[PDB]
Amino acid sequence: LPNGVAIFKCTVPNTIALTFDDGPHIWTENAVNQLEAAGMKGTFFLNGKNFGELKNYVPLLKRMRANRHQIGSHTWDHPYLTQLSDAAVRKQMTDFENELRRLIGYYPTYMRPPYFDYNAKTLAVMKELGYRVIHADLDTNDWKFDMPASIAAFKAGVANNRIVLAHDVHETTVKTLLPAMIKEVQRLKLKAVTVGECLGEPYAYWYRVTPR
Ligand SMILES: [Zn+2]
Repeated sequence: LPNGVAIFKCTVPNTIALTFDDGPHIWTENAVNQLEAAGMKGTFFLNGKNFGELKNYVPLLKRMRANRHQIGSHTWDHPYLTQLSDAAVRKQMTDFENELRRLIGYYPTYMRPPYFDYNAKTLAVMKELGYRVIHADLDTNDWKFDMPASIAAFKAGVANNRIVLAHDVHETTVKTLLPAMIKEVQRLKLKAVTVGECLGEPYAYWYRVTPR
């Protein structure tokens, strides 16, 4: 896998990656329990401070890492990265790294730009930092709070699009959309794995430990 190149699709056959942005927050524990009860893994792109704060979810963050879900970076506090200087972009990343390594010991090598906002200057910062940049190809539009519409968009797009974007900070996403997504995955007999696994990259490459 290349660094600093937007990645849109899974490549490993039979695979699906349910991914979740903007957490952790008060519903994430619920979401993780749902995935584990069904034998599935999730990929969670977290912020340092947004809805919740990393330091308030240490046990959850530890189990996410130890149980082989995938933690990715969603920057420290969710700005439009194209509206920042290259130095502040880098600090949006390393600030997140430094807080995760202090609480659970690891920091990620995968990220998703907030609002999918990035240009050639954002990507070179990501390439210098060694990050895989994960977009998506199935947008559930779950932030509109239209659950019938979201569940239907998932069902219509799941055959060809396997990097599924949701936001686990919204109660409706966790209590309504996610059960519908898990059930449809079970019907289609797909393997709900992490984004790295769905790209052919195993656990040893999702994190770094030694500080920069
Ligand atoms: Zn976001």
